[PDB]
Amino acid sequence: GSLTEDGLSYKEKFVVRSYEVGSNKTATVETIANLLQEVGCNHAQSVGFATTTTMRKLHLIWVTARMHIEIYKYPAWGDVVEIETWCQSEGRIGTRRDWILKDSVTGEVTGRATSKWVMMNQDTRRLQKVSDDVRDEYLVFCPQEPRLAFPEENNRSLKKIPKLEDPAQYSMIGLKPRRADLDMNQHVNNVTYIGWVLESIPQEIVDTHELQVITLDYRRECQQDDVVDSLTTTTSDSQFLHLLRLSGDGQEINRGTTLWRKK
Amino acid sequence: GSLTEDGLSYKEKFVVRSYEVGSNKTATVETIANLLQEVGCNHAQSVGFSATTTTMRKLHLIWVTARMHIEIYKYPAWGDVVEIETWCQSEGRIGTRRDWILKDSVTGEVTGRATSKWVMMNQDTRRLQKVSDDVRDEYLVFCPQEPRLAFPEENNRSLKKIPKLEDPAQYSMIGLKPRRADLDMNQHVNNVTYIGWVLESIPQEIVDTHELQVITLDYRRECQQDDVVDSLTTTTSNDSQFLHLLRLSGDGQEINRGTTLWRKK
Ligand SMILES: O=C(O)c1ccc(O)c(Cl)c1
Ligand SMILES: O=C(O)c1ccc(O)c(Cl)c1
Repeated sequence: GSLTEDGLSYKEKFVVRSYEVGSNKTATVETIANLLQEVGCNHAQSVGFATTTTMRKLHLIWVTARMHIEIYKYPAWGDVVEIETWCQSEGRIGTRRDWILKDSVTGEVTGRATSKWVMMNQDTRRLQKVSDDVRDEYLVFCPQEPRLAFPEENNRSLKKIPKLEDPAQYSMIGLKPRRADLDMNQHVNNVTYIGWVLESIPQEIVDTHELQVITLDYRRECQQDDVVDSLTTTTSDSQFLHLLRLSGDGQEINRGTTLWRKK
Repeated sequence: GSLTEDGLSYKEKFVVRSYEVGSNKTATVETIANLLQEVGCNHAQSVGFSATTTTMRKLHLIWVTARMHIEIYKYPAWGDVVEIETWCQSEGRIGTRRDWILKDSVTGEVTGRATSKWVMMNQDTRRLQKVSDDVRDEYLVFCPQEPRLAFPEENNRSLKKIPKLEDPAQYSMIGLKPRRADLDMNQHVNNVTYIGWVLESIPQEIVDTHELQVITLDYRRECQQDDVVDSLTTTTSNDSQFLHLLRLSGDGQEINRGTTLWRKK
């Protein structure tokens, strides 16, 4: 992959692997989400990083608060997918990363994504909010005019997600992270939560529908010693409301929505 | 990737990804095992397959892994390019063998090697059967004629007999369940998932002070989506060696047995 001519975005091509595809011989949403993280990490490396010099000094990190993915066409096993990604300042509230997924052969948009990231202290886990010093540092790597993957005035990526009420229609209890679910820093990586949400979707919807939209809120991180319950209720195309909480006390870790289209 | 000049082996290069590396900033053994199956599947596609021969598809027969043996001298770091060469070999009526050689693309040095035993089984009845002549003639044209072993040595680890772990186990990991991400396109539990399940019962202190050098795994029975697995480990030893057992949480039906060798960092 490489930075585009202007140096304000990054593009990478990915050949879809045999083990990255699901039952319908196309890339899973867990595979797409890994590719979005991979192209994001590579964009950061190519511009000198995801923390800045004064972020390392204050022990500050960027953490995902929201992830929103919309897939029109999943790439098949063997196909080449092109992903373009860019960052954008969103005032002192945080930062945004956006993605555009394309078929490398036809040049057609097959998917798009957006994510909200906020600043927190690595040690106390407290939201410190963006400062002017840590704004000019990476503003030089972002387009100045707004560049939104989801431009539309009041789109799905900015919708308020409510809290699922008990009893849930569907559930998947006792979900636990394994060593393969952790990153190089030993934290549960964000893709694991997406798979945990989708575990409570009934197999009949998985077999007759394809996932088109997924919005996820990140409230709290799951530790290696924590256990997760995945809850789902139909609210309708088929639409679901999702909740991830700790098996024990019921502490919320995530909430979300999924939209599914008939095959 | 592509077939080599003689058409008897296949090579592919892989750039190591950010999410494919562990705490050590190097590719996990679960990542290496995925890359070995990826290069194996691509070798099969380049020689006219979609694993099964024309005769195997007629009889509802498939190839299934009976044993996997991996030896890693140096794990590739995040961003490095790894070259993998793979080839198949007939073993008479017993089955086939798939071997791998892993190299650093920059230095050209061998950083790992692997071997695997595969037997023929009826897809429907799950009954093992010896390789017939019509099947053996169809794939021998894609395999080297002279023996080409990834592990040539006269007393190599890939052919060692693995015993059954006795209760009580020293270490354990209870309630392991496969998720939808752990299944392949045919809805079967992915072979790599068993490797991760074995390594779940390794204590965190060995993971932090040692690196995995060798892993031999036997496949006795496949785990279903509705099955629950218990992972058991006992130390049997400068190097640390373990005996592994995977069994169904309920009745205690064996699914796998193995050994791991770990060297100090
Ligand atoms: O194989 C599939 O279609 C598949 C894979 C993963 C997962 O999250 C779901 Cl809901 C389906
Ligand atoms: O991150 C690691 O070190 C790691 C990852 C997977 C795995 O199974 C083991 Cl034992 C260790």
